Order: sequence, then C-alpha cells, then structure tokens
Amino acid sequence: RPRFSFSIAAREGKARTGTIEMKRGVIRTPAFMPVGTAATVKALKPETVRATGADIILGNTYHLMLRPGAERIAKLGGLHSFMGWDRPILTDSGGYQMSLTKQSEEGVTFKSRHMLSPERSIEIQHLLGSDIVMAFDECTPYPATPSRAASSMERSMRWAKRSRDAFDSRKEQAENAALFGIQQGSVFENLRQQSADALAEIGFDGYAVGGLAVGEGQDEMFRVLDFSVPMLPDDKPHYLMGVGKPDDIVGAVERGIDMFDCVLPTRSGRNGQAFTWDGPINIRNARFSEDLKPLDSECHCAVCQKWSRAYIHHLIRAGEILGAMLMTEHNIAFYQQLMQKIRDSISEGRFSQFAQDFRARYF
Amino acid sequence: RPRFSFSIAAREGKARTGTIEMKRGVIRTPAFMPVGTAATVKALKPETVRATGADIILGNTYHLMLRPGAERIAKLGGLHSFMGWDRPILTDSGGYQMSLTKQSEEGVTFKSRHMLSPERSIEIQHLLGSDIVMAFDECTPYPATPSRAASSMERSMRWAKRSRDAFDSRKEQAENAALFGIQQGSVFENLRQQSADALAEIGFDGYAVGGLAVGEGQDEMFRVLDFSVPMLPDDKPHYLMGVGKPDDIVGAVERGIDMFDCVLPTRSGRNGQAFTWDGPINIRNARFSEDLKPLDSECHCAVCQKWSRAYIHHLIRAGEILGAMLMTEHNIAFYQQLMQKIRDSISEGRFSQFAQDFRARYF
Ligand SMILES: Nc1nc2cc3nc(N)[nH]c3cc2c(=O)[nH]1
Ligand SMILES: Nc1nc2cc3nc(N)[nH]c3cc2c(=O)[nH]1
Ligand SMILES: [Zn+2]
Ligand SMILES: [Zn+2]
Repeated sequence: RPRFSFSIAAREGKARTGTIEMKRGVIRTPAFMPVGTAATVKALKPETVRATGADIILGNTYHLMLRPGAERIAKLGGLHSFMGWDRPILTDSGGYQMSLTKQSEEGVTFKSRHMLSPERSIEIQHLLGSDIVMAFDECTPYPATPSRAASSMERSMRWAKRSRDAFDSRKEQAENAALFGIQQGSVFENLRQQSADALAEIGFDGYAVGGLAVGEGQDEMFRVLDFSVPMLPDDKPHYLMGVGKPDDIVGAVERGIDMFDCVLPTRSGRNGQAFTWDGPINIRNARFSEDLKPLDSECHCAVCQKWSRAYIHHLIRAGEILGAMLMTEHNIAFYQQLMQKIRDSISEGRFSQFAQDFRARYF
Repeated sequence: RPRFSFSIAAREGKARTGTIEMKRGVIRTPAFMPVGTAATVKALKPETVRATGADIILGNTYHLMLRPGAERIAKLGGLHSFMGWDRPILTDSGGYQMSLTKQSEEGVTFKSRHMLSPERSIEIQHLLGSDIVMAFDECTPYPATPSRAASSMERSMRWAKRSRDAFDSRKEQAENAALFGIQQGSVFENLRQQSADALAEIGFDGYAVGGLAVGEGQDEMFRVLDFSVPMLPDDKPHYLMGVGKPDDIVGAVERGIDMFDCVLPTRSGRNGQAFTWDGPINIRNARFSEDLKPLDSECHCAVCQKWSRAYIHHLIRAGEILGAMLMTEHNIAFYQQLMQKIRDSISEGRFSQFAQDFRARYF
C-alpha cells in the first residue's frame, strides 16, 4: 500500500463510500473508530475489536503523554506493538483533551506540569507511531461569541501551519503517516469558510470538522454541517470528531462525513446501555432479569449468538467484569454493523431509504 | 458417558492421575477448578477458561441463591446455559460461605433473610443443574478445641446423611449428577478417622477434605493431609477444598489429592500478582515498566504470546479492565500448565523429581 490514498467508490447526494489505503491497512468509509484512550479499547482485546469489523482505532496524545509516556512507548517499539493492534491508529492531538492550564500563542501548559504545542504534539504522535496524525488545535468552547470564536479559529489556523511544518520536517513521519487539519469557527458560517480556506491553502491528507459534539445538540450540529462540510476539499476524507449516537452518524453521513469516533458505545456499554435497532435499552432494568432474548434480535455479534439479556443483566448488576466485556463487544459490533449497512446502502444507491427506515424504527 | 466413573491410570507413591467421566465431559486428574462464584470466572469468557485447559469450574450455592436466585436460574434453563459453560460444574454447598447467622441442627439462617439446610442446599444445587453436588456441612473454624471440633464434625456427619437422602430422593439429580461427602475433624487424627468412617458408611461418589485452608499454614495442612487422605476410600476422588498456591497443590498431590479450587489465580491476578515458574511477581512494581518480556518465559498462554510485562504493568496501574483480563487468563493458564505437568509426571513415574525441581526453582 501507499502512505495514503483515499478513493471514493460511490456517492448518493452528499454521502460517499470508499476506502483509505495506508501502509498498515485499508479503512472502509464511512468508518467508525473505537476509542482507545489509555492504549486499550476498554474491556476488549485488540483481536476482539478487529472481529467486530473495526479497521482503525483512535488514541489520544494527551492521555498517553501522561501515562505511560510518549518516550516510553517509543522505547518499547511504538503504540501498535505495545497494545497489540497492528492496523492503522489515528491520534487526536490534545486540542480537546482543556476538557480534563495556561494558554499562549506558543501552546498550553497544564496540570505534575506538562506542555503541549504544535511541535510537541506532532512529536508525541511520531513517538507513538500514529498513522493518522491530527493537527494541534483549540476546540472552541460552546457557546462562543463571534469575536472569541474568530480569535480561537485564527490561532488554530496558525497552529495548523506549524503542525504541517513540524510533520513535514520529520522525514520518517512524512513518508509513513498522514496529517489531518481541523476546521474550527464554532457555529458561524463565515468563520468556518475562512478556516476551510486556510486549511486547504496549507494542504492536508484529510480534514476534520472540529468544535462540534460539545453540547450544541443535534439540530444545531446538523445545521453547521450543512454549510461546513461542502467547504472542505471533496477528494479528501471528512472526519467529524467525537460523533456520536447512531442517529447522529446517519445524519452526518447524509451531510458528507466519512469518519467518526466516540466513547458512547464503550462507556455507555459499561454503564448498562445496549444499542439495538429499536433504540437503546438499559440492561440493568428489572424487566430484563428473565429475558432469554439476545441484546438485539438481528445482531450478528458473538455476544448475541451466545448469551441472554438475563445473564448480562445479572453481570452488570453484580459489577462483574464480564458484563463490561460483553456489553462493549456488542455495542462496538452494533456500531460496525451500522457502518456496514451505511456503506452498502450508499454503494447500492439506497442510503436515503436506509436512513429513513433506520430512523423510523430506532425511534 | 456414564453419570460418574473415576479411573486411575497411573500412580506414584500416594499420587494418582486419571479421569473422571461424567455426562457433560471428562475431567483429567489431578484437576484445578477455576472459581466462578457469581456465575462467571471473573474477567474471562467461558471459551477462554476452556482454552486454558480447564475441564470443570466451581460455583457456589450461597452466592447464587442470593444473586440471581436459584429458582430464577432454573427457570432460565440452569447454570450451564445461563453462563455458557457446557462442561461439568461442581458447586459448593454453602457450608463455608459463615465466612460471609443463626445455626441449629436443622440448618443455618443468615443475613434479607435466608436459610440453608441439607435439604435446601441439595435442592438449590439441583435447580442450578450442578454436575458434582457437595454435601451440606459445617467448615469448623480454625483453631478449634477438640470438643468443638468433635461436635461440629458429628453434626456435619448427620448433615452428610441428610444430604445423601435428599439427593437420592430426587430421581433426575440421582441419575445425572454426583454427590461428594466432606470430611471434617479439624487437625485431630481421631476425629478425621471417625469422619472418614461415617462418610464411607454412607457412601459417596467422591470425598472432600474440608476444614483446611482456613489459616493453618502449610506445614500443619500437610501434616493433617498425611494422615487424613489415606482414611478416605482409595478408589474415589479426593478433593481438597480451597487449595491453593502452586506449592500447596504440588504437596497435596504428593499426599493423594486429586482435585483443587481456589480464587488465588483470579483474585490475585486482578491485584497484580502473576504466577511464574520462578515464583510470583507483582506486575505493578516499577521494575516492570519497560520490561518487554512476557509474564513468564516458558508459558504457552495467549497472553505470553502477545503482550509484554510493560504493557500489562501499564494496564494494571491504570485500572484498565484489559489488565484484569490478561492477568487472569495467564494465571489460570499457568495453573492448568502446572496440573498438566503434574499429570504427565505421575504418568511417567517422575513426579517426585518434578516436585523437587519445581520447588527448587519456584523458591
Ligand atoms: N483536537 C480536537 N479534538 C476534538 C475532539 C472532540 N470530541 C468531541 N466530542 N468534540 C471534539 C472536538 C474536537 C476538536 O475540535 N479538536
Ligand atoms: N463446604 C465446604 N467448603 C469449603 C470451602 C473452603 N475454602 C477453603 N479455603 N477452605 C474451605 C473449606 C470448606 C469446607 O470445609 N466445607
Ligand atoms: Zn450483539
Ligand atoms: Zn502466560
């Protein structure tokens, strides 16, 4: 394979399906990336993550720089060999993870003390051996005034240029990894346009829509996507950071998004929430204590082939680790089945019907 | 297969190796039973427990009667289908699990309020669909005076008779399951003899040595085994309840024990302790933070094939579920490799050399 090649095999409206080819493997798009923040997708072996259909997972510069350390992981052979995942890994840059500081034009120092900057973020992502490196940005808080959103976006665009130059100055990274830029501008069309233009002038391998999934709510998120995604280069992947619930994913693909991540299937699975095609259920509810059906009636995952709602109910109520394992495997497999149904429906020219059907039943 | 058949294929001294055949499968002896107290071997799918080599797992009447309930499990199709383990299951009777009350000759009531008795224990084990049912006994506290140990043992022997009659009165249970008696008598030879005699007069499919692994320490435990195991019928399995550390298992097999259980590999694995042929290690120790070796240098388990000490160190320090999963799978696989080396060495007439070699290196 090449360092990076995105090809679009079929289209319907603004939706696209295709493939990203990288040295460590092929990513089918639209893609959902399970989140592996501490060098693990919580409660799953990497072979189980792959068996659900994932082609790529997400890691985080911020978390891994703190524990176990980026230089440590490099000394141990990089993130892929450390955790036993040999396929592509995308790493976020630390520009969100303000969520968990002294800010300046140079970067951010935060509470031991640590520092991140465009140069240091890109370096950490190199030490980890990331395949898709995210530019170092500022996720603008929501809501933001137009002035604050503009200042923040402008700084992020200067940081995007510094990110590009830091990545390109490291020959091994430039030859083997890809770099994505992150659009900012909050909910304001003109600032989203200025940001898209800045990013396309610099030039990246892919373009993320940043600054969403920060409390704005679906209607607003969709309105911003309606004008923001068309601003990005059409021939590169479009990544919506941190999204989301199954309905959010379907509507975002209808608006031109190719890549997704979120902790909802893993985190809410450990808390008892199971996704089904008839909507989410909370397995802790006493109504499931003698329910012999699988979590979902159609799901092909190994959990639904083997165990009942009643058993998983018991495990979660008892605080047993196997309950977290089973709930997480099912929810990640559900998300991957959703992405496969989206890909196949776009490929067959029937995605808009799929999206309507999905919603009618899920709600 | 038959309901129950124990065959001894080879002997060395007091040690034996062979097989127990039951309707749900064959158990290779000497056997280690992973503990699955809440209807799960903690942090392992049943297929992973089987892949480590286990032939049988242990469940507990006390815990399962409280959560999810014995009648509930029966309504759901029994413990095997509930948890997805289709091989034999031994259940303890609740006579230990005083550890976690109003006692009388009729049984014990304990804190909601619950009751156990010989009749109710055997009934619960039937509702669960246990393959090896334990008689309802009193595990005598340690230390005990000879008078208190005698009173307690005598009550247990009356309860053993009631257990036998309750099991035999239930045709489906009598035809499909096995019943083991439990010897008591604390550390006193004459009371152990009286108990063995009582149990052999009643007649059981197997005989447990109860009342040990309750704080007495290895030397004392071994002294009691030295005289107690020969008192039991030679042609039936001998089960030492709750034992134990790898060295305890080796010395108990040298004294005629065929079956073992304990929470040490699962519980101490979640707490960071890994078994190796050079003795246990605590993976949380900072000396492992950049150690690329597997947990154990010779272990054939999937954990040792794929992940380093450094990674597992990270996971346990971070409180990640995958650390508990990996540590537990390795420790259970280590225990099963120990039992396989014991079986093969007895079969080859070189168990005493194995035991000496094991100890020289483990210590
Ligand atoms: N670097 C970066 N990461 C992000 C991660 C996110 N997760 C959610 N929910 N929203 C996010 C936005 C950003 C963002 O704007 N920048
Ligand atoms: N029913 C029964 N169960 C037991 C379980 C045990 N676990 C350890 N550590 N010792 C034990 C003794 C008994 C015992 O004497 N009776
Ligand atoms: Zn499923
Ligand atoms: Zn191992």
